[PDB]
This record gives sequence, C-alpha cells and structure tokens, in this order.
Amino acid sequence: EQQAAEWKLLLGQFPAPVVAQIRELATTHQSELPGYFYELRQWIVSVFSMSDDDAALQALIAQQKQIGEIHARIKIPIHLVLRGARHLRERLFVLLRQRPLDPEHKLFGQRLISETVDLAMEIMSR
Amino acid sequence: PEQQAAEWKLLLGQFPAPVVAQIRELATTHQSELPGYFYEQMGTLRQWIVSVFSMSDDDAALQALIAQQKQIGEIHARIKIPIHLVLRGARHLRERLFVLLRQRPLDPEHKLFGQRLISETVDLAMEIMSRA
Ligand code: HEM
Ligand code: HEM
Repeated sequence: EQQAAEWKLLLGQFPAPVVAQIRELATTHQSELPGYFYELRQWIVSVFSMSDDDAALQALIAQQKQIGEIHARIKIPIHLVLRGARHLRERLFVLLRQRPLDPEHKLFGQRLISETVDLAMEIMSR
Repeated sequence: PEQQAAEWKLLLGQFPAPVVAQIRELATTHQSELPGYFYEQMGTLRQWIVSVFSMSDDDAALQALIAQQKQIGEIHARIKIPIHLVLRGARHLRERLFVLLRQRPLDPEHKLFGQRLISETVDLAMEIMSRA
C-alpha cells in the first residue's frame, strides 16, 4: 500500500497558494457545501486539509476506507456515491471560477480538487 | 433512466465549441497512445475513449452511449473486477489526458474548460458504468 506516498506524490505536484487557496475554500463554504437538491463538512475539510505528515494524513485514507465500507454495508448504489462526487466537484469548480486568481492557478486549483475527490472515491470504493 | 441523456447533453452545454472540439480532437488523435500500462497488478480502449469523447449531442446516440457504458459495467462486474481498479484506470486516463492538454499551447481559459470537460466526461461515464 502506502497509498499515502502515492497521495503525497500527487500533492507535491501543486504550488502553495493553490494548496492554501483550495484548502481555504473548502474550510470556508465548508457548511455551505453540503448540497441536497434533487428527486458532512468535516469530510471536505479532512480531505482538503492536506499536509505532509503521514499520521495526520493517514487517518484520511483509513477514514475514507471506513466510510465506503459504511456505505456498502448498508447497501447503497456506488453510482449514487460517485454522482455526489460529481455535484461536489462541480460546486467546487463553480466556487473556484468565481475568484479573481489567475487562470494559471485556477488551472492547478482545478486538477487539485478533481484529483483529490476522485482519489477519495477510488479509495472509498475499497 | 432516460434523463441520463438530459443531464449529459446539458453538461455538454456548459462548454464552448472549440474546447469541445479541441478535446474531442485531443482524445481522438491520441486514442492509439492512451491505453497505457506502467504498473503492476491484474483495439478496444480506442473506440471507447472515442465513443465517450465523441462530443455527442443527440438523445439517440446518447442513450446508446449511456447504455454502452452500462453494458461495459456489467461485463466488468460478472468477471468480478473491483470497482476501485476501474476508477483507477479512469484516474490514470484523465491524468494523462490532463497532461496531453497542458502540453498544448492553448488559452489558459480555454484550458480551464478543457480540464473540466475531460474531468466530468470520464467521471460521468464512470458514474454510469457503475452497476457493480
Ligand atoms: C461523495 C459521496 C459521499 C460522501 C463523501 C459521504 C460521506 C459520508 C460519511 C463520511 C459518513 C460517515 C458517518 C459517520 O461516520 O457516522 C456517511 C454516512 C452516511 N451516508 Fe454519506 N457520503 C456520500 C454519499 C452518500 C449518498 C449519495 C447517500 C445517499 C443516501 C449517502 C448516505 C449516507 C447515509 C445513509 C449514512 C449513514 C451511516 C451512519 O449510520 O453513520 N451518502 N457518509
Ligand atoms: C476506465 C476503465 C476501463 C474501461 C473504459 C474499459 C472498457 C472495456 C471495454 C469497452 C471492453 C469491451 C466491451 C466491448 O466493446 O465489447 C472491456 C473488456 C474487458 N476489460 Fe476493460 N475497461 C476498463 C478497465 C478495466 C480494468 C481496470 C480491468 C481489470 C483490472 C479491465 C478488464 C477487462 C476484461 C477482463 C475485459 C473482457 C471481459 C471478458 O472477456 O469477459 N478493464 N473493457
């Protein structure tokens, strides 16, 4: 395993004010992000608080694994989980767009949220 | 059910004409290059990427495509392949598709969209591809 390194690998390829500005946009609009709209915050912050050390980070992978096995145990469609993902990436994209940060940093800021969430569901998918 | 087409054609609406084509082209010119293995555990992925990157705009084609994704899922399900191996494939796909786009001299705003389009495209296919 040590999908922790793996995780750092994809994290170390992102500049600092992006990491900060993406983190800071998850921790703000933290509670404003839980979306239910069709016919929780600690999570976003957990994933988007991203650091270096592999105690304060590991619990993130072990937690993700936990929270899938929750979802599967009670038997809920994974494509429902991955859709939630989507609307999340989406709302996060929308939140990124409406900033006055250069499109260059947006460019990273986009891959940074997209990789994370998908990584999440990947490892959340057990 | 059926409005899986509705959603896709709408999302495809959140994007400009060139980006769409740029991305279509991107996948298309490198369809033969992108089935790329570089790791450890255990011409098809061309027309898949192409099917799923034919920026298609027709409830008809969409349905079949949609349903294609569905059928692809079920096959992967019978053999009993872990969902998190496929999402992984999927992650590698857009990751290299990301990179391809980066190394193209486009307008970084054009670029942003280009990113969103490839991201949501695969993930949407992936979402549908789910049945097990
Ligand atoms: C991006 C996708 C999702 C994420 C990140 C997520 C996150 C979580 C987390 C972290 C928990 C932990 C609760 C705990 O530890 O006590 C949880 C529980 C739960 N989730 Fe979600 N969820 C997602 C999608 C969904 C969807 C689409 C549904 C639709 C019904 C759903 C329904 C539930 C339910 C019913 C529980 C209760 C489990 C319990 O008893 O603690 N989840 N979810
Ligand atoms: C994004 C990821 C993937 C996509 C889009 C994909 C797509 C496909 C497609 C289109 C087919 C043939 C269906 C047809 O056109 O008739 C196929 C077959 C197959 N795929 Fe993949 N695949 C993916 C990942 C994987 C992974 C990760 C594995 C295993 C680790 C895998 C194993 C197989 C196997 C074993 C078959 C043949 C099944 C049989 O002969 O019964 N695929 N896949």
